[PDB]
Amino acid sequence: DDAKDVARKAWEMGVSDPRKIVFSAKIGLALTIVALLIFYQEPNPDLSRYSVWAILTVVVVFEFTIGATLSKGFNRALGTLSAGGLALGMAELWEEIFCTLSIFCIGFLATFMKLYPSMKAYEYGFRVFLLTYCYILISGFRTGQFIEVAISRFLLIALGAGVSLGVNMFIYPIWAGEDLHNLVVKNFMNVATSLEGCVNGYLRCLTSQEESLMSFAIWEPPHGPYKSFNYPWKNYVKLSGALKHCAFTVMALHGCILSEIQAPEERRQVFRQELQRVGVEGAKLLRELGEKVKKMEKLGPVDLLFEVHLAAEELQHKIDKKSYLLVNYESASALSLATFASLLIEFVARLQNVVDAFKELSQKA
Amino acid sequence: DDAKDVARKAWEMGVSDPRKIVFSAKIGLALTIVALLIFYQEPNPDLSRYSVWAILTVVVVFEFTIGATLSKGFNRALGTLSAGGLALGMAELWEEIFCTLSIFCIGFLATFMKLYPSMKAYEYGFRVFLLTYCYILISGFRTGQFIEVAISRFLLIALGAGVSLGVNMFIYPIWAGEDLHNLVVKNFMNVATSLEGCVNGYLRCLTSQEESLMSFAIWEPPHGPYKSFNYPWKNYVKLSGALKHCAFTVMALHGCILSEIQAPEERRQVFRQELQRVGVEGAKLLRELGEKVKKMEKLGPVDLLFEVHLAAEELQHKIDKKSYLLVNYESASALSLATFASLLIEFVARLQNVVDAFKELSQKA
Ligand SMILES: CCCCCCCCCCCC(=O)OC[C@H](COP(=O)([O-])O)OC(=O)CCCCCCCCCCC
Ligand SMILES: CCCCCCCCCCCC(=O)OC[C@H](COP(=O)([O-])O)OC(=O)CCCCCCCCCCC
Repeated sequence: DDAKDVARKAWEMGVSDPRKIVFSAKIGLALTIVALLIFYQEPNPDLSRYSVWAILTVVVVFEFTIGATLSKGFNRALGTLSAGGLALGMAELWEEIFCTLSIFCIGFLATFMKLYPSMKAYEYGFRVFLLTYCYILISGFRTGQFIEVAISRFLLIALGAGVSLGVNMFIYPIWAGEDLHNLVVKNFMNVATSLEGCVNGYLRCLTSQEESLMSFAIWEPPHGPYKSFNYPWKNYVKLSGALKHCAFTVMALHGCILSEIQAPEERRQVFRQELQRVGVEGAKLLRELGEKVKKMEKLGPVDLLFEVHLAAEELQHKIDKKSYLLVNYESASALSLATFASLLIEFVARLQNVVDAFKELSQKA
Repeated sequence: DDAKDVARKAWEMGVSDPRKIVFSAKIGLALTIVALLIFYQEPNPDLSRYSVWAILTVVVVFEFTIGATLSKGFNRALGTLSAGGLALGMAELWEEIFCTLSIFCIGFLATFMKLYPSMKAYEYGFRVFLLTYCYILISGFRTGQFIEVAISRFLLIALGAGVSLGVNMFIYPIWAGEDLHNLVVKNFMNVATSLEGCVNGYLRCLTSQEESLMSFAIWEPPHGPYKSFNYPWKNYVKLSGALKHCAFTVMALHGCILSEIQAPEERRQVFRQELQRVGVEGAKLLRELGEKVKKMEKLGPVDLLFEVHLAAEELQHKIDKKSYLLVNYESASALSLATFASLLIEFVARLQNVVDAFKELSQKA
């Protein structure tokens, strides 16, 4: 019952988003290739009980997006070497006291530098730095059994990363650039539906996830339609804030939807028809820009503000001749409708920055 | 230069927040005790090159808050056993094909169940389940060298967790309940400062982080002032949303601060004095509730709405006799001030739910 229903919902999510099955199958295939290689090409126990670092490196350095693998791994690459670099300094350097004090001070400094301000996301390298240094110190005591146990833990962790890179980079690439288009376009549609729902309701009564993907996207090679290196992936994040202004405005509109001083609807149903036209014509420019961005038409947004500007102006010179319903429990309701409509003209006025911010991007791209 | 300045800023942050130094020192002490114990009580190499699981368990199962350690570890506890539980089923169970198909299907199902909906936070147990099963399968091939290499990797990982629990639970406990008070009180003050800044500006011209802590807090024992088990840690999160309503309102106020249709200030400086009194008297009830929550006075919020209600009503019957500035480029500005003031009365009206939601909590506590 519950299991079947959950599986069904997951199935619709998977067919809607086919990346889930592909990514899971890719991880499965990488684990199978590593296990098969170990169990076939090494039946001779030169080393067959200390290779659990290959499975671990495969399961840890493999992520959803290609930019993630390349850029996040490079953080781990310098992170492992930095701890190793100081390790050689403190391996050659009466012995046990120095060992303990070093292993305590280095951990202290690493932890303090990892709990600092806005890097609470650049943190895997510091865990790497702690673990590498602790690993070297818990085992390097001998200098006779050093290399034999040390390189048997580096070669196998390197030839798990090689495969986890090749398989991920040459089977269904999940390029971070495309997901940026998917996020920047879905925003337009969902905001448009939000405005439509906002305006429909008074008459009905009887950049964290967008700039992180930019950091990933600066490392992925020019795929197909992204022509040259250093593609201007700086204006996709600047268009998002331009829309986020209007997102705040429509959020205020919804806060007006669910207010506690709502108007006496019989009174509101006098100025009741022009709002719908303003909303309908405002949704159109917002859907058309999304359509322009999705296929990336290099023809330009030529003067789309016309209909919405005319609608806004006609709304402006309609609130004014019929201003008898807005001014003089009872008094508070009157100004509410004025606050109600005064936001929408602000939406149209703010809609202009979006057009400029997309015209500059369509030229810079 | 840069290093000294960064260190200084970190020093002020640390003296302001002494938990950073304490937590880092505690991790350092745990690493030192583990390393000292290994290097002193085991100079005899029964096993001294395979205990790197003690250092790892210490560095991974140790977190900031006590509730984190106990509850997150329990997720790991059943996570490791669940994979181990099926492992015995698929160890007794012609051999290699079954091995590969099992290690692929189990990984597939675990990954799919980990990339599901709103658990993107309950995910460490699934990594644990993958790693345990892969570990067992990459090594259990022998059944003669099984136990010797297996228990030498369980005893040491258990007696790193024992110390990482004891040290964290009996040296400067960082109880999750107290941080809930700190977050629920800081909110009142910062929102009050936000309102004060909002109202000061038109005349100046010439629950993700609160409900997660609740889940942690349900596992920590009754410390001191929290009397009995099953303390009502359900109303601290319900008061936060009651304040979040007004947070949305003041966010709309700030959106009005930075609008593009701002009023011609010479015109606004006519109805200019009562807003300041309304804001000042509204900040007071908002600071006093924070003071009531901070020390948790069991005396009750007895009729604090009086001053703010009177201020709101006097504002109401002031917009109305002077309504000549609000109605009839020029027309749009007029209704702006009406939207301006119509929000504030909504703030006072919404302020009532907060008092009820805190009166019920002060009785239930
Ligand atoms: C060159 C490019 C490398 C690209 C990526 C290579 C590694 C990627 C790191 C991903 C996670 C990882 O491998 O862990 C580092 C391990 C210890 O971690 P764990 O296995 O305990 O989780 O620590 C170790 O593997 C031990 C190795 C320490 C010896 C390595 C340095 C030897 C001297 C190098 C100087 C050039
Ligand atoms: C009992 C309460 C325990 C409380 C916590 C104990 C462990 C806490 C887990 C924290 C992380 C951890 O230990 O990793 C699990 C390891 C493999 O992980 P890693 O060392 O590769 O990172 O996997 C292993 O350690 C291998 C152990 C597998 C044998 C354990 C099960 C044996 C049969 C148990 C049945 C009762």
